[PDB]
Amino acid sequence: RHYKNLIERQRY
Repeated sequence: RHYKNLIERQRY
């Protein structure tokens, strides 16, 4: 269901 990592990390 995709990897939200993309944001999950940019917000870190």
